[PDB]
Amino acid sequence: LPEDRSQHLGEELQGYWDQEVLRAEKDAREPSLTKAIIKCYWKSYVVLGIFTLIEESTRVVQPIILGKIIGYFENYDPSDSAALYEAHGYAGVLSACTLVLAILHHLYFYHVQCAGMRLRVAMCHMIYRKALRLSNSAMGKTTTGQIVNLLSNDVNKFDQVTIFLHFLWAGPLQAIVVTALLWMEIGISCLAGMAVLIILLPLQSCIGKLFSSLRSKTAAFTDTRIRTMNEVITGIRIIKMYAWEKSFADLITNLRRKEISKILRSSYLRGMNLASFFVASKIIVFVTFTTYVFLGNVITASRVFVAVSLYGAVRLTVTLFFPSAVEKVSEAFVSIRRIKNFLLLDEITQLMIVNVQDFTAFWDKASDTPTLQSLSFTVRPGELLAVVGPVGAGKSSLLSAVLGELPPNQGQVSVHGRIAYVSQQPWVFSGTVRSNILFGKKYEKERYEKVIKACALKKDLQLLEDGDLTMIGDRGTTLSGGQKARVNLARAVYQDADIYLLDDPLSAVDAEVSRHLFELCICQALHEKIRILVTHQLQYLKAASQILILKDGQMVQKGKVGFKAYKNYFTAGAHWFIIIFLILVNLAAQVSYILQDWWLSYWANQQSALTEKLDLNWYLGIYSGLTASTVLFGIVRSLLVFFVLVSSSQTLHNQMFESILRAPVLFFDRNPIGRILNRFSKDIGHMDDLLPLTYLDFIQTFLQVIGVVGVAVAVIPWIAIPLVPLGIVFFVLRRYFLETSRDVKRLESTTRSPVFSHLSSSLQGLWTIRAYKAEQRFQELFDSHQDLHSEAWFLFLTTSRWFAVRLDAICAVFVIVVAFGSLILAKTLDAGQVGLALSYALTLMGMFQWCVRQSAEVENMMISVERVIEYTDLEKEAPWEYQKRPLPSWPHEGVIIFDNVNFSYSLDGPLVLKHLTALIKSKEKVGIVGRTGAGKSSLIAALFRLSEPEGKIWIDKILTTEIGLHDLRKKMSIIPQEPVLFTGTMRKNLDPFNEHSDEELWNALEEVQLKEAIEDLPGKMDTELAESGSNFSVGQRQLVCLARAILRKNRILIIDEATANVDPRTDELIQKKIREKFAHCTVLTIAHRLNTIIDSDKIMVLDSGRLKEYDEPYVLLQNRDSLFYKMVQQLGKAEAAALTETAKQVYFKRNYP
Repeated sequence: LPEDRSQHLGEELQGYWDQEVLRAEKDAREPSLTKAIIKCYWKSYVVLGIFTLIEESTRVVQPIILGKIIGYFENYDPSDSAALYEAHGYAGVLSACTLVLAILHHLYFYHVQCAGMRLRVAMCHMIYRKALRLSNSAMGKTTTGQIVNLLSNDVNKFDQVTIFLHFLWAGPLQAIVVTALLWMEIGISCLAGMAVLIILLPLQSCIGKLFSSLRSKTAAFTDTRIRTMNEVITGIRIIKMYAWEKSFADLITNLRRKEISKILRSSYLRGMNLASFFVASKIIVFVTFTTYVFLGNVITASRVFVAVSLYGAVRLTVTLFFPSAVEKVSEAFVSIRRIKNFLLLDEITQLMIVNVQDFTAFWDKASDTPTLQSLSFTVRPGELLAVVGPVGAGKSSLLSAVLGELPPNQGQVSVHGRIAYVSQQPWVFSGTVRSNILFGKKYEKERYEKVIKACALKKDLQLLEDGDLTMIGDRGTTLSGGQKARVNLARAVYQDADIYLLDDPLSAVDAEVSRHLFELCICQALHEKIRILVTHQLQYLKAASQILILKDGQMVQKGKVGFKAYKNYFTAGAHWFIIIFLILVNLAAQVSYILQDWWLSYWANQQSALTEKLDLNWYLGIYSGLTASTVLFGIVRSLLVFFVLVSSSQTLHNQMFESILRAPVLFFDRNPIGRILNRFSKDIGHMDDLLPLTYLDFIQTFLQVIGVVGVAVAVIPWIAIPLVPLGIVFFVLRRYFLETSRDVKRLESTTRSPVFSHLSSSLQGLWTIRAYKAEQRFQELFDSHQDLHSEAWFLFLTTSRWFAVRLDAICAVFVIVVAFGSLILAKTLDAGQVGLALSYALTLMGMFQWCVRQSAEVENMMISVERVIEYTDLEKEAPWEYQKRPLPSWPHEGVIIFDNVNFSYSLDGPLVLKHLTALIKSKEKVGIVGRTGAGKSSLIAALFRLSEPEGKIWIDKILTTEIGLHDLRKKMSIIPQEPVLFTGTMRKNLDPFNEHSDEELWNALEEVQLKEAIEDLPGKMDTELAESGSNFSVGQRQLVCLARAILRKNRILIIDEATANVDPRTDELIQKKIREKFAHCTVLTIAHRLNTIIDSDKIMVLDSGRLKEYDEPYVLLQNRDSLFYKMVQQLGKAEAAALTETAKQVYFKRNYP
């Protein structure tokens, strides 16, 4: 609608803000953004205030009308037909009050949401209007992320605050009025219930502090676990090969033990919070009527149940809404105060020939020296002025000065003509690349085509699939530098400006293209224009008409889930005895809750049957028992639900973690790291923190809903007949709304993000959009994004409002049926039972809506539980230990036989190794050779059985398929291509089983010469490492890998060649260490750098997944037809000469031996 469009709706508030700023200047005081908001929207907040006044009046009138209805029974007389009509009258008014609430909520729900959205949309538009105008100083104080959080976080307070604001007055006032009326019903006793009721607000706030502290404390463990988990998932392939999987299992379980320990305490503490809301009503009424009866008053159905109903009105608003209003309105003023600051940062103050007069400028007046100094120059159309000099000499600052970004400290600049600007860092924004080029000038294909050829983009329009109608991201990330660079030139040309300011734009493209762009675009096409070019191409400099040389700024020259998921989530937590006990505690909580109120109804009726008097020791004693049992089972329920469901989130995490460890490497390939870790972070996070509270709050409310209906059916059993249609209506209605609502809910969630991405993109482009005088066109584009989301949000509002109004309608009908159903059956039932029925029915509205709401949220979050469940079901690698276990001394010799070995990463995948059949003799040194990308390392995956091979692999005649995976994996030793240091201690990275002597560790660390860094580390070997060990170089990590291999003494060594990540001066040193140490080992090495293997005893060549050659390297090189000879020959003549020399020497010596 025209009144809610972003442009119009914000523009008025910008008007009010300017007027407040003008007033504040005249008043010589600071401007207040709150006063600007209030003056703009007070006409809306006043009508919202009236609705709260009316709503709270009817919510207080309802109890007093209920008193009149019950009064019909306390003096019942079947002859008084007049009294029957009068009782029907109040039942009529009670009915109206319930529908008036249903209508007021129906109107109030709409206007409050609109009142909030209007303020949000208006503020966003002002925030953007300001962002386009910030002086370059202010970009130094703020950051794009800090500004974007104004839209993402801080403005999103306001459309919450508009809900609660009027409770800051309606809450206090309603407490007074409800206290005043309770003084009518009860007298002084009302102060007892109110004393408790106010004491709840300090207690609930205090609990909030303990929870916040515990919540803050636990976060450290969570982050510790997730980081450990992330390095686990990332490292899993290497973790598996070292068989360190036991270590991380111990580590994570320790971290998870501690974290759930904190989560249990925090969750119990929060269970006391929800328990309070449950029992609060029952204690308030206990203390009130206990004091009332000690003061000598008799209990009678009218006064008791009118009072009970009045506490229901004030209790919820004083304990729930008003504390929420003080919190959220406080967050409003924090946010408003923050936005007031942003709106008040320094603003740029902009006012054919170009002329410059002798000028000095500071990017910061806090600088001791200028950034441009004494500069004066002039240029006019038909010239090219170059700007030349060192990096940081001021070259780009000159262009900013002609553009007007840098204001003068002295001297002045003046120009006439349209400016064009091209930044050395290109910028491109969400749109078609044609749009990025047209920039919103009128399209002319006939000349645009000339630009597209003139800017040589036509070639790249062949690579763009949709050509120039391919969309480009808001940060250009899908384009390459040379493309987005060429895109900026294409934009600049089409704007067909008069003054071209070019910040070294062509260096992004090759010289031939650059000079093609220079010659056609810069020299010929701009020639009718002013041209100012920073460039380092001296061929262009000499083609320039004149040159300015800069130094130090001075002139040098002017030259849904199924039930099974639910069953699992509870059953996983505890034995079914506790869960059955959980059900009973739940029911016992609710039944004792209702029975407390039934006891007042029973106590009333017994009193009515009556000097003689009732024995308080019986009635008031049992009453105290029913309150106590309500309190006990309310607390126990709360704690016990959190126990079972948090206990379950422990068990499901551990089943999932063991699954992931046991999951084959295929799993970590097919699912990227972040998607796995998302389970352990978001989904486990929901299961621990959010989901158990939501279950507890649902079950708490739901049983009261069933409680309200059950009491009404218990007292007036024919109400069962009116209910069964109403339940079918409810059930059908719920399903239909949940089917259609979920789609519009997502739509609102997606249309929001374009608002923030536009602000982000425009801030990055801030000079170019403002250089092109495009500020207001970008405001139009933001309004387009802004009031696109407004359409989606309105459809969500009306969809939700359509459900809510008729959810209240069936709730209103319920009160009608009880109200008149009581009177139609009046002869059969007695005052206390009507009060019990009606005082409960009056509470159904609100709790019923929240019940349905929380129902949806439970079903929603159960999606995350379902996602962990599947990760408990992942297929597993074969057992870590088979029934057979190898001899304790095996492997004796490390004779490895490949026989028909056939391997694939997946059974459904290609066979990357086939018929692979080779003997590796004990202590034999064998190199593995294969073309890059041949899958050469697939041999490693087969030997460590990361996927089960077909055929037979034997080690000392033990069939590696027929032994436990940890037995096989531990006893070989592997040096990986990329090193990994885990953020344990240095000792952990070397010896996580903690079984090696420290003397061995120091020997290893000496043998790799890394000990110096470990002596530099303060804790010695107990030193903590950095994140990923980043304190060590990538080379030093590879030194550790040697250390690990040195420590893990085994007959069999494998190397994956990438030791050139050590600097050559130490790469070669560890390469020698490998030679010197592992002479005791059978050694395999797979390499690209054939020089590294070349001294092997044999080389295996696998260019295509077959063992094409397996022979002495010299004999291979003597075979001039060998692939290895051809490969070294493909390295080159001197390479082969060097390689053949090495092979000849070692072959001769071994033959001369």
